[PDB]
Amino acid sequence: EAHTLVTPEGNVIDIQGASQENGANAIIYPRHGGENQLFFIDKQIGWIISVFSRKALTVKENMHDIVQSDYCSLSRQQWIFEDNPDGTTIIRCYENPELVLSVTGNIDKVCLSPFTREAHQLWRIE
Amino acid sequence: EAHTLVTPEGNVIDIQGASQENGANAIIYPRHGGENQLFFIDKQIGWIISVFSRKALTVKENMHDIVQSDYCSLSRQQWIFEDNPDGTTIIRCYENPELVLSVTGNIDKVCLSPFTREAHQLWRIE
Repeated sequence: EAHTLVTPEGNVIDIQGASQENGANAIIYPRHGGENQLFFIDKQIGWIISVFSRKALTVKENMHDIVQSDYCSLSRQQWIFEDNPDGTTIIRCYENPELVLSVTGNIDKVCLSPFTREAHQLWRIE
Repeated sequence: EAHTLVTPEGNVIDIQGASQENGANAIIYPRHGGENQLFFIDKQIGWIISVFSRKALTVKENMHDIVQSDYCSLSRQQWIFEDNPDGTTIIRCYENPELVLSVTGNIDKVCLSPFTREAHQLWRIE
């Protein structure tokens, strides 16, 4: 079933432009419930797949930028989900689990950053 | 969400040995309901993924043998589902849609075969 990934402010991860193309950015955007803000999650595989494009959230080779791309079982496309008692989830890069799904300074783009329990590193998966 | 793929004789596609490894064979086996006889199907992307191993049904480069393997967005890992009025389904290889999921001579193993509407090319997805 499809999930939305929600920041503390109530905005959500969003595939920019509702693109179906490889390399499209994962951004932060106001909630509208469209399929480019919905994701399938498989904890056994570790993947996070855009419902609209069927492409996987992918860490680029620089280990910071996040895009969607065709899934090819890369460690940079696999995630470890660490649940917290308050219902949030830390989403850790399988290749380097110190690095977790985070947001940029503007809080408008998803990126990878070292875990400091910063507020926007604690995602709500609904 | 999990499906069984059933032959006319009532047997099912089965990942041999309940293996979790790349290269394990897709065989025909009597139904026992275990997870190595269950598959996720995403018609949008086209894959068929073993519930137990989370690996994708894959046509080998020889365009005949069917194994499970890590999904890599290969056309040999994508399928076209053609439904018939009788409730059966022809499962066509995206890379070469004349070739369809079929059974070997002694009803032993899954393979690809040119579509002729032979009885074992008509699957019941349950």
